[PDB]
Parts: sequence; C-alpha cells; structure tokens
Amino acid sequence: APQIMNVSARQTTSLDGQWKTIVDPFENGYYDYRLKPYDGGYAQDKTYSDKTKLQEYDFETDKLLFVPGDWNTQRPQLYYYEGTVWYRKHFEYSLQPGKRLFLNFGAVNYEAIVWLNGKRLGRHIGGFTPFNFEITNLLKEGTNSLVVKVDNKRLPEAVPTVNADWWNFGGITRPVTLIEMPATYIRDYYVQLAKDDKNMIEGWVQLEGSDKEQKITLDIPELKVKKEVTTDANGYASFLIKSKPILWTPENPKLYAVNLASETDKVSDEIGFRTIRTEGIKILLNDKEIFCRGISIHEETPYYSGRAYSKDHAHTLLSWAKELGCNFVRLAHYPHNEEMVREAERMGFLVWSEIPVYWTIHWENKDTYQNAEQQLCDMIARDKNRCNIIIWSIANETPHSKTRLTFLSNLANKARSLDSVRLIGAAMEKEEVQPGVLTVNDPLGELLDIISFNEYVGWYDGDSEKCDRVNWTFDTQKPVFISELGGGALYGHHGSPKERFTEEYQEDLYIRHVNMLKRIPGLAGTTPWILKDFRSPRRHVPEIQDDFNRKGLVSDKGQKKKAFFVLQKWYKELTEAYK
Amino acid sequence: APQIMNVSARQTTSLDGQWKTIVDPFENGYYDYRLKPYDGGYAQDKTYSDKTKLQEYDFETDKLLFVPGDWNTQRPQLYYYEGTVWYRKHFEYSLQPGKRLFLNFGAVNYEAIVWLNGKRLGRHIGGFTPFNFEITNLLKEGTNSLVVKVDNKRLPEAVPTVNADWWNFGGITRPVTLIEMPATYIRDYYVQLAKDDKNMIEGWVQLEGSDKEQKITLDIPELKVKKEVTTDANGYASFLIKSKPILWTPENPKLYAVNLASETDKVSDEIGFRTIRTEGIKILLNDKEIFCRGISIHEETPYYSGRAYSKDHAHTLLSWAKELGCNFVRLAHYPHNEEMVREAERMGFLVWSEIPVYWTIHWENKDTYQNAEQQLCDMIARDKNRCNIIIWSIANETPHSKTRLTFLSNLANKARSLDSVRLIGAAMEKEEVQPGVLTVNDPLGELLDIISFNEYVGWYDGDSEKCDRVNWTFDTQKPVFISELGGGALYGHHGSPKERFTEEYQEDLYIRHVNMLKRIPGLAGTTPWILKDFRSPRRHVPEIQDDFNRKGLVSDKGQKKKAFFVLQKWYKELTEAYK
Amino acid sequence: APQIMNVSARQTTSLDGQWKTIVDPFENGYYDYRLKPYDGGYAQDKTYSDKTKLQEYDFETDKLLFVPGDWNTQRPQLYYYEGTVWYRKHFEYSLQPGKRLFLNFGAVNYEAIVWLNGKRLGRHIGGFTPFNFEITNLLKEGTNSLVVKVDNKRLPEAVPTVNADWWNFGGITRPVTLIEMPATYIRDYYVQLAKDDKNMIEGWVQLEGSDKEQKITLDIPELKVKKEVTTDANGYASFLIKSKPILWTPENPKLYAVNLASETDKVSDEIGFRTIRTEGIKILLNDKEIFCRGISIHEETPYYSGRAYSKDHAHTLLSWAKELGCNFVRLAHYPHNEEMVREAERMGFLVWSEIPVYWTIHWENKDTYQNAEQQLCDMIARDKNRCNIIIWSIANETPHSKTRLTFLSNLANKARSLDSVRLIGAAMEKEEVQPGVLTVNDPLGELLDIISFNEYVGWYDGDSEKCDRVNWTFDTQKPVFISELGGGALYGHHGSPKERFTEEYQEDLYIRHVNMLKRIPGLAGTTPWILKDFRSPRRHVPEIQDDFNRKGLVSDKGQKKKAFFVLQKWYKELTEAYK
Ligand SMILES: [Cl-]
Ligand SMILES: [Cl-]
Ligand SMILES: [Cl-]
Repeated sequence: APQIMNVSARQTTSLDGQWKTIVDPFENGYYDYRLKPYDGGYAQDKTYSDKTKLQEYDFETDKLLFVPGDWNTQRPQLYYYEGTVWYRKHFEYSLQPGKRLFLNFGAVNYEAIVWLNGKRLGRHIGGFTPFNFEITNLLKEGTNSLVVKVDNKRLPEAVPTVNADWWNFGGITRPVTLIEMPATYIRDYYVQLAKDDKNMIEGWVQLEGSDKEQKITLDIPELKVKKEVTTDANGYASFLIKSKPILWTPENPKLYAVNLASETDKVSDEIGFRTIRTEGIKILLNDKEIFCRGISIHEETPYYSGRAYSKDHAHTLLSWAKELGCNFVRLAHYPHNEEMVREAERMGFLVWSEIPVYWTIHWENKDTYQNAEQQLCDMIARDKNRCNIIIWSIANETPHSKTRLTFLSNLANKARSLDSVRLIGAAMEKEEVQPGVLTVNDPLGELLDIISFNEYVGWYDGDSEKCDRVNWTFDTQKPVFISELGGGALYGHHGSPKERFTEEYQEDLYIRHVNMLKRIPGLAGTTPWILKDFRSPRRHVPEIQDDFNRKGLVSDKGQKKKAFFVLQKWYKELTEAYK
Repeated sequence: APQIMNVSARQTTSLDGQWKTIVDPFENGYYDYRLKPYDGGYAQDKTYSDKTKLQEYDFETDKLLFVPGDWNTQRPQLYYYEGTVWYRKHFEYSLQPGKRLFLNFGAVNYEAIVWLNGKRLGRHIGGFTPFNFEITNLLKEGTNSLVVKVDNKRLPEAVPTVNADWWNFGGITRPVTLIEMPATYIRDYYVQLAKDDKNMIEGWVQLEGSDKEQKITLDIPELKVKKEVTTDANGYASFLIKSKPILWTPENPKLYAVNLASETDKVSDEIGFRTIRTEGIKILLNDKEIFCRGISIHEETPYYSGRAYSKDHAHTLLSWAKELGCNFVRLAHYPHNEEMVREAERMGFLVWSEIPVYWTIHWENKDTYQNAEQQLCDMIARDKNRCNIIIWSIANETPHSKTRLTFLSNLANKARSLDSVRLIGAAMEKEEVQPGVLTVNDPLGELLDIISFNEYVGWYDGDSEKCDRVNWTFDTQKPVFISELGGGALYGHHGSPKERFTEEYQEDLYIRHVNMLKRIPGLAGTTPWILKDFRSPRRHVPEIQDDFNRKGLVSDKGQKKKAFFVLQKWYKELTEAYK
Repeated sequence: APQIMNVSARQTTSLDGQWKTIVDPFENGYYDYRLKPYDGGYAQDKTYSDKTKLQEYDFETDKLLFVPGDWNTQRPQLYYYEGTVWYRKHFEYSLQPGKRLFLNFGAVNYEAIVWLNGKRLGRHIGGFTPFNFEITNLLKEGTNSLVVKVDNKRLPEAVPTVNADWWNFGGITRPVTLIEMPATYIRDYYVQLAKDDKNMIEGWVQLEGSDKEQKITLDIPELKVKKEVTTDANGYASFLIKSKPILWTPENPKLYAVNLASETDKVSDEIGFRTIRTEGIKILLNDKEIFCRGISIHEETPYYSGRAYSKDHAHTLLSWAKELGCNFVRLAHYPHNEEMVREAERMGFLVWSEIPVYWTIHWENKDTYQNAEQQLCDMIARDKNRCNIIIWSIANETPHSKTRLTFLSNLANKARSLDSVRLIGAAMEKEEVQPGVLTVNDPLGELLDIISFNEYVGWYDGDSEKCDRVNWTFDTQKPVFISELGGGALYGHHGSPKERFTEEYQEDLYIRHVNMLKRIPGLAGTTPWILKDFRSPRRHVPEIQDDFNRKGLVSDKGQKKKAFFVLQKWYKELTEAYK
C-alpha cells in the first residue's frame, strides 16, 4: 500500500512489546533441502501441539525479542548477527464492518517479508523507511497470526552496500502500528509556504477509497484560515492561500495547528512555515542570513547504544545538541525515526536529512538505482511538511566515476522534482591540490545548492598541527558546509595533547581546527562528527574503541568530553555574531 | 607447498594454545573504505605502542581464542558468527642453517589467508583438508609474527554451499604445526597390498629437494622385509614386495611398523594390510564376506559439542561405537581429523570417508568442480595408507540433473585413477516407485561399487508403522548399503511410542525399521544417523532440538537412548551370523 | 535413608536429562517477605494454567539445565552463581505392590532439599557424597513431580568453608537414579582380604526390610568360592573364606566377578584383592615394596572444565595419567564420582581418597565435626570394596591449633574404626626450621601412617634455584609422601626459563625439583599438583590464569606441557628401579 501521512494522528493501536522469535541463519523456515520454497515453512505459524506428527519449529515455545528494537543489543549471541530472524505476533482486533485496517512498519532492517494468517502480504527492502499493508479483508475473528521474516545480510547490490562505518543493526527497529481508517480516507497531504514567499501557503491533499470526489476543508484556526476545495475524480485537490504566518526559526520554533476535514475523514497536524534559499555564499532562512551551528547524530540511543526510536531517545540526544549551542542537526546517514525529526522540529533544530547512498554503491545496477530512488521518494514523502528540514542529502563519500555521477544526478533531479523548496546536498570529499591548499573538486557539486563535504584535517590527514598550515579555496560562490570533521577520544582517558584518543588530543585538535574553520571563506555551516560515540565494526582498538567510533563530543554514556566545550564556545561566538 | 605425509611422525613443534584475535565482520583489516586492499591492514600485526600516530586495531591488547577449535562454542557472541576472524601468533624458532621448516594447518574453515612477518604465504579454501607453507627463508631471528585471516561465510559456489544440516563452525579447527625437514626429505609415500592380492605389497615414495636421486630402503622388520630402491631424477621410486602379512580385520586390527629411510631422511609409520572387493551382493574383506555394522559420526565432541580434533575426542566417540557393536563408522560429511581415522584404524573400525559435495552444489561452475576435485585428491592423499578405509564417498543427497551427473562422474573417475583398491560410494536417495515398493533409481549408481543411499522410512516418510508395510527391490546385483536412517529423540524425554521425539518413539521406530532392514535383499551395511546428537541450525523445536539434530542413539551428553540397545541387539545377531 | 552399596548393579532407571529450573538468589520460593518459610512455594510445582489466579513462578515454561552437571559452565549468568537454583523433573513409574523404590542422588553441591509431589523427603549437606530417599509410598499414579532446591552458598561452618582453591560448582552434579528393590533387599556388603592376609577373604552382608533373617550365598565362580551363611535378626552375617586370589596390582589390575544372592534379592560386583601396609619408610603392596608414582586430579572435565561424572571423563583423565607413567592418583579434595574410582580400579591406579576438611574449618563447631565425620563415613562406606584405594585422607593444609588437632584426631580414630586395612593420611605442610633445612613439624603426623605433606619449593617458596640448595630431614621413620608440588604454566606460552608461567620455567622447575626429591630421605610417593589445569577463583592473571589454576602438567585442552615429560621420564626410571 502507498504511504500514510502523519500516522501518529490516526486511530492507531500498537502491536509493540515482546514477540516470539526464531533465529534462522540457513533460512530453513523458507527453503527446503533442495533450496526451494516449500509449503509449511515458518510463515504458517503452526503451533506444535500434536506431537504424533513431525515439524522442526515452534513459535509458541520459542524465545522472545522486544519490538521495536535492533536485535543486536538484546542477546550476546545476536551482537554480530547477520541473517534471518523470524518474528511472530498473535493479536485480536475488532474491525467494524466498513472500516479499513492498515499494518504500518516504521522500519525493518533490511529485508522484511510479512504474512498474516499464513497469507503473504508483501515484501520491503531498505532499512530506514516506513511501509504498510492493508489487512482489511484478511483479518479473522479471534486470534490473528502476524509473521515477519527479517533479514539484515549485507548485499553488494543493496543500499547501503557491504561496507559502512556503523553497526549492522537488524530487526523490527521502529514501532509496528495498526491504523484504522474510514472507507475513504485522507492518505497524504502537503502544507508549506510556496517557494521564497513568506505570504503564500500552498499545498494539496490526496484521498484513497471509492468516494474520491469530496469537499475538503483546510483549517488553520490561529491564522483564521478556512479554505474549502473539492477533489477531482482521482481524489486530488490543491490549494493556494495568502496568509502571514509567524515564521519558524530555531530561536522561536513556531508551529501551527493544521486541521484537514474531508467528508469522510479528518486529521490534525502541527506544521510550521519558513522560507529557505541560498544567495551567493549566504544561507537565508526567512530572508535572514544564518549559520548552521550543527552536530551530526546517528540513530542510536544514549547509554545502551541500541537503535533509537522513541521521543525519550530524541529528547535526550537533542538536549545535548542544545547544550552544545546548536541550531542544526545532521541526521546521518539514513532517514531517522519520525520522533527524532518531530522533536528537532519542536525544540528548534534545522535538519539535514539523508538516504544511505554511501561509499561503494553499485552505480551500474538498475535495481540498485530504483531502490535508492524509492528511498529518496519515501524520505521526502514522509517528512515534506517538517519545516525544520532544509537539506535533502543524496550521498555520502562516494567515489568519483561517470556512472556514479549519472546515478547521483538522477537522484538530485528526482529530489528537485519532488520538492522545489529545500536545498539539495551530499557529503563530498576534499582534495589537497597543492601542498597547503585544500578545496573540493567534485563534479557532483554542480548539482548541489551548497558545497557540502567531509574533511578530517588533523585526524586522518595529519596531526593537529596541520590545521594551522592549510587554507581553503572554492571556485564557485555557493555556501560552504562542512558536514563532518573531528577526531576520536575515550572519555576519562587523559594524557598529553600529542597522544591520540586522549581527551586532550581531541581538545587540541578542536582548538586548532576551529581556528582553521574561521579562515574558510564562504563557510555557512558545520556538523562535526559526531554528537555521541556510536557502534561501528570498523573500530577495533581494544579498551579505547571496543567497536565504537569514538569521535563523539559526548561519550556513549552521556559524558561531555573536553572538546565539547571548545565547539560550544565557538558556537556561542557565532550566535552573537549572526544576531 | 604440496602435502606432507604422516605429519605426526616428523620433527614437529606445536603452535597451538591461545592466540590474539580480532573479529572483523566488515573486513576492515583487509579492505579500505573504497573496498580496495590497502597497505597497513591487520596482516602487518603492528603493535600499537606509539599513540602519537593513528591506527584502528591492536592485536597486542585484544582478546584470545583457543587454537585448535571452532570459535562458535568459545564466546556467546561467536555462536552464529559467519565472517572473518583474524588470528595472530608470535613465536621463536631456531632453525639450523640448511634445515627446512614448514607451517602445517590440519584444517581451517573455510577460507584461510596466511602471512608471516607481514609477507603473504598464500591462501586455502576447503574447511576440512590440511595445507602447508614452506617458511624456511622467511623466518627471522627473534619474534616471528604469524597472522591468519579466517573466513567462514557461506558462499553459493563453495564446497559445501549455502545450505547444509550441520553447524557452520568457523576457525582454526585443527592443530597448527611447525615441521622441520632435512634439505631433501621423504614427502609422500604409499604402502598397501596390491589389488586383490593377499601376498603382494606395492607402493612408492616421493622425495622433495635438490638431492632427488637417492637410495631408499623400505623396512618392515616384523615381516623381515628390507627392499632397497633408487629414485629417479624426479625423486620418485616404486616397489613390489611379495610377503604374507597378517591381514587387518575389525576383530584383529593388525598394524605393522613400517620404516622408510632414504639417504637424507627417515620416517616411521603404522600400516596395516587387507584386500577389499565386491562380489555380487557381497562385500569381501580379505576374501571373507562381512557385514558393515556401522554408525554415522560427525566431527563434533562429546559433552560440549565443539569441533573434534584430538585422540581423546576420537577414543570417546569410538568407544561408544564399540559398545554399540559396530565394526564400521561412516565419517560424515567431510574428511575428519587424522586422529579420528587413526584411532578407528587401531581400535578396529572400517571407515567410510567423504568430501562435502552435499545438496545443491553449483554443478556448472568450473571453479566449484576444481575445488571439489582438489578436496577429493587431498582426502585420498592424506589417508591412502589407512587400511581401515574401504569406501571413498563423493557426494551426499545431491539432486538429479545432467550437469550433476557429469560433475560426479568426473569425481568418481578421478577417485578411481587415484586409488584402484577402495570402493567408490555416494549417499543416494530412495524413491517409492509404486505404493509399498521402494528402490533407488539414480544414474549415479552405475558409477558406484555399492548401492549406497539414505532413507528415513518411519521418520520423514511415514510414521513408524510404514516400516512394516514396505519392501525394497534393486535392479542390479551390487551390495546394498544404507548410509543413513533413523529418527530423533531427546534423552530423558519419555512418553507414548506414538509421540515423536520421545525415547519410546525412537525405540519403536528402530524395532520396526530393523525388521524392515532384515527383509532387504543384498543388504551388506548400515550406518544409521547418527551416533551422537550434533549441532545444526535447521533444528528449531524449543526444549527438544535447541539447535541440535536429535537423531543420536547417544545424547550429546554421552547418554545411551533406548533405541541404542535395539540396534546393539541386531548388531549382536549380525556378529554371530557372519562368524 | 541408608546408603545403598553398588547402585549401578541394581534395577535402576535414570532421571537424568534436562530439567526445568528457577534461579532464586533471594529464595523467594522458600521464604515469604517476613523471612518465614511458607507453604505454596516452588516445591509445589504448580503449573500456572489458570491465569485468573496469582502466582510468581512457573516451572512449566521456565528454562532448562542439564542433569547431571554443575550449573556454572551451562549459562554465562551462572558462571559465578552462589545461591539457590530450583530443579524440577516429572516422571512416571509403575511399581508392583510389595516392591520398594528409592531415589538416589550421586551428589548435589552443596545443600539439597528434596520434595516429591509437594511433600518434603529430606535434606542433605555435603556436596560430594551420595544420599537416598525411599519413595515407595509417596509414588502416585500418572505424573510424579520431583523438586530439588539446590544451594551452594559458602558457609563459615560448612565442610568446606568460605575459602578454597577451586570453583564453587553448584547443582545436581552427578546422576539421579531411581532404584527398585525387593521388599527385603541386600543393602550393603563388604568383601576384601583380611588385614595383611593374602589368603583370607573376609566380609559381611547387611539386609534391610521386614524379613532380615535369610540365607545368603556368596559366589566367586572364577575362584570356585561358594559360601552360604544365614543372617541374624538384624539382617547381618559375616564370613571368612580361604582362597588364593590373583592379587590386584597396577600392572595387572585383576578383578573378580562377585555374586551375592539372598532369598529375595541378588547383586553382582567386580572386586579385587590386595594387601597394603607400611614397613618403616616403605609402602608394601602384596608384600612388595612400591613407589607411588602419582598425580593429583580434581573432579573436572577435559576441554570444557565442568564437574566430571561419567566413565568417559574418567577414562580420558586417567589415560593422561597412564601416559605420564603413574601407578597412583590422588583424587583431591573430596570424594569423586564412582565412575572415576571404578575406572582407576580397572586401569590399574592406586587411589588416595579425601574429604574436604580444607584450610580454615571451624574446629570448635560440633555441627561442623558431625558433617565432616558423616562425609568420612559416607566416603568409606561407598568405596570400601575398591581395592585400588590404599589411603584415606582426612584433611588438607589445615592450620595448627589444639582444637584442630582434636578434630582431626577424632576423624583419624573414626577412619581406623571403620577400616583397619587402608592407610590414614592428611596433607600436612612443611617448615623451614633452620635456614636451608626443611621438615614437617606437625603433631598430626603421629596420627597418620605416612608423613604426607604439600610443598612448593621453587614456586611459592623461592625461584626454581631454591630446589638446588635446600635439604630435608625427618624425625620419624614413616614413609614420606609429597601430596602436592609443582608450578604454573600456560600451554603455548614460551620464554626464558626464568620467566614464570612459561612452559620453560615450569620445565626448569620440574627438573630441579625432581632432583631435590631424590635426596628426600624416606620418600615413597609423589602426587604433584596437578594433572589438568582447573578452575579456581583465586587465579586472576589475565590471559595466563583467567580463573584457572595453571599447575597442570596437561592444559585444560588436553595438551602436554614441557614439564609433563620431565615427570614422565623420572617415573619411567622409578618403574625400572622398583621392578
Ligand atoms: Cl574513532
Ligand atoms: Cl531431529
Ligand atoms: Cl597457577
């Protein structure tokens, strides 16, 4: 089924909790010993109560896993696990005749195949985007059986591919929700300021069901807006509304109550309004020049470092970014859960939103492209009304090649065709064209609204001293945005500022690096890497990394490292300077 | 380097113990973020003592694993682990100038890449066959660094492929041995009775080194044999020796001390002599009709169910087969460690020896074929002097197809070209051509000396009662050998004989099944599945299987199930009847 | 209630396998929140079927543990666990009226409380001695429930007390066995040579039940012995038999089939005959002077280092002792399972058998004395017919005090009153009375038949050099027996002979220490510490001990360290010298 907008404001019933599970690395529940699909696999969820017959599994007496969640932090045996885990849930639901029922997954990494009562609903790939199935006519009276086959095996042709710098978190990682709808319902809608127009609200609305021609009212009571339209034979209607809304900023993240009521459905939202554009090397929010005082963040929890999903997780992480002095967060390297985006929206954080087109994607594979573009479409479709998002990012650290350029230009064009307002970015990389002279020479830059790139001078490229003896130049007059920078340190590990992975080295790096940043012309944003130490299978120094990337300014246990205050101090200066 | 015969009788120094290790699922130690090999990966074994520079690993402070051993039973985190683990060992060795030094791996599952002092020695695939490297000219004074990159990822094109019914045990699973040799050494030799000739010992010997033309003496003092030959320019010599040795049988497993002394090397062995052939439906050992009272055995330890490797493990397992009344063991589904074969040899067990050409091998892949044929050659080369081995098996439960038939016929022909004496087998499968009429209709049978097949009447095919109402017929007059049969049971789990996985069901099955076996014409051997419960990721019934195949007649904890005594009783009758 | 001789030869039914369990550190299933024993706790084994009522447990859906075994190696969470684990087993048994049924526990560490069908059978303390309950009248039709509350908390007043050098293995550590008896049955018997008499078999038989007065026949067919006696009203009869048995020896461990038959019961056994005495500083076996070429052994398995209990475990351990050249094993520091003693009996190992009166026992506590004495009686009663046992040991490394001497004197007197044949020992400790002069100055020695003591010159007491410079003297003329000596090494850890925990240090230590043993006047025995590395929570050197005592001559993975061959060589010389 197509995406449902604003799931949280619908008639929802959670299916979360603890589910029955079967770890199945050889996919015995799907394939027989000839490696063929067979009838009687684990999707049938047959309780093994008659022991005069033979079967090889029993959900009813197997172990549990929490849903939502990565499986990796739930059992020692699952820490590295890559492969199939079956999940099973029994539920009852009383669906009044004529109402519709949808099963919504916030995210499953990586491939999900879903059955209800032994009937296959469908299949999804892409670990960070939501998907749903209509189950209106498949629900039975009494106990219903939902089985989900989850597989997180790394595949060469997948998005992302077989190599990345974060943990391969498998499982049903975001909430599972039943959504009851009327027979014809408001499925999707868009309400935002028109491009560069502080005074014009535009949008549209899309109905789904057999009664597609209806009157619809868009209601913004605080703005005394009440616009009525009628949908066409395809259930669609658009609108233009002149209005002077108070404009959302990080300092005053104003949101308006927005109500949509058609004849057969109604839904409420919280939507803010703002204009965003570039002008030369300036980033203009509501026509005012801003600096993006940012920090990068992975979708991983404080303290126990599982996959984040809740408002609790988001608020804690963003409260650290608040203390750091940020007005901006880079959510890397994939769409985060919706609670993170919404909490950024209400607390006052501009957002960079990204799909995992990351490192050595298979640029020549047409299935790979369709998967990436599908993830692009789903990312924008979910969050198109989140006014704090100002940058869509289509790639991170991808090698230069002709097929790669073609691949990403198609993505950039698709992004613009879907959203004319927000800026298009991508984490490019730097080059030292001559000793001491750093720049970004990437043909991808021509398709981007900003010169966005990662650089690690003083960590990967030289010792801290090298920050002091380089300068930057750019051959185009677009805002410069450094989307990653920094260095590693273990909290509580102290020593000389020359000794790597001590807090003192990271502090000294941040001092010299900030001084370098202050010499860069056109610099309009920084999202250093990273807010919190996070899990990566590429970080193997014992007692220092222990499978964590240690470039947090905050430890995984919520402790602010020395370098945190260096960046906080610079962000205080930028706050005053951009007043 | 080519195989070394009889490693245990050489000047050996063990490298076993506990080694430094790095779990590396994304192969960060081999590939950089562009997925390219890079200089400075983990093979350099650089101790991270200078922290003014950056690296991402440190063997010196990482965790240990035992060598030899699967990694799966050593850490909860490694239970399911499929991927790369790096192993590192530091050692010293004082090699007198002019002597040679070889590094011998008994087995590594699945792919091994080996470095010494940062220099790549080579690479091996195939998890159950030995391999060695000459390190004579790479050894340094003082500390030497040996790094082994072990990967057990399942590959479609591998042997075995992505599906099998036993645990994917990764690691350095058999001993690691340094072998010192003289500058020209006896590398390989063969000493066995000529085909069907109780009175003629034949063989050959192969030298390696710059002094290949030498006098060689074959010494069997108890037989008063002293035959002298000279090798040719390629270091090879053959021999024929008339003699009347006492012939090895299971009842009197007579072995002779055999000494080989060339001018530059000498090695001793323990070798027995016997003739084996078929005659119609009879299997003839030393011209006497025998029945193979067998049991199948995986290479997995009693009690803790790790990969077996020691004489302790072998003796315990074979002591159970002894108590069961066996004169024969089927070592499934791959070459076992040499201690198992030798202990079978000295205790009096005929042996079926197999390579893992198992289920859905990629018959059309020429690399797949070469791997299978290499494993075939290595299996025979290692154990060609073990007179208790009488069957080489080239496949198990492979689907019928033309490319499969071609693949296996090439294997069968290669086997015969290497060894004219032993019988060629393969686990075929049965078919019910008409209700109640069971047979084996497989074109592979024409290439085999026996009608060897697996059947599970009363477990997979019907309830126990079905054993009572079927009969078998075969359209050729070759000995019938049932290489698998039986059913599952949890030790200490009791109930009605109708209830599957109880001891009583397995007992009732074995009674009815044995009665069926007694009606089969031409039956000359049975190796029921299996001696000991063993680990399989296809066995998911909670509290009953718990990732174990439960078809043992002995539990994984050494407890004899009721059905053990049913088969023991039949084997007692067959012992008397074949006197 | 009383001990049953020779359980394995009775009509037995195993209850072993996998049992339901509840870990209960606060003993919630036994005490209420007023810390009062309550009724309706876990021993009722009430399946939680009716969820309209409240309870806080459910065996029926809880986790399994293997029975027999320690719990510590079965789950990571139970590695260090000290406290209560509840065990539950369901079974059926059909008992013809008139017959009796007993429940036999081979051992439970440390305290066991036992219920059948919700009714308390009794309680046991002492982790290494067997105990029985009669359940004849409490057996119900259908499902019977057996619940065992097992606690291994260390207690100051217990035997052993709150400190020892081995792992606190909790659980049902040896088999659980149902024993069917006739109404009047042969409970106990003794059949051994009279003291110092090669020709007189003496003994006695003890019946229990309502018809204790019966005719008894003792048959030893190979000796053509057939003796009839009639028991008295207490069920007792003694006998004296002239015979000329082949005397049991390590080199020829001759055992006889012994058959006892009453009017209503019969049992068979395998029993050997030997004499043993001291003569000044000599130990005489069958009048012949012997040296006890020993090795100490804990009751811990090869490879996985759990609690040993099976014939497999015993055979593997003793096969290392055989290869070492031993004729003697010290089973420390408590009664081992019967399989170990029987396998030593049949393979030809003299045995030292011990109770865990170890270190700082509470000598003034009368309950502590009764417990120690009960363990002494139980040890001797179970194994009084094992001719390979020649030393009972009453203590190990206990501090000198008046009350300690009284305590041990009472045990020595009790031992002698139960067994007038075997030697009484205890591991005393050495004293450096003058610099360079070592002796044993412990008044306990007057109560022992041998001067048995532990000494660690070259490990705890000096470096290896000290072995070269010290002299020993002894004031009495009793055989000197060194019951512990040696040092630690990790297999595969190599370095200078002066680097402790290398194989080379341990090898150098044994070379120098063996030389010292040659100049100890009166030395008649050595059982160095120890055969196999074993678990101890007092051994904390990371990557070297890792919670293992490393004084094995064999690693816990079955690998012979360099020092193994030093002791083996000396034992080969002792074998020739004592021919
Ligand atoms: Cl880092
Ligand atoms: Cl099974
Ligand atoms: Cl130690």
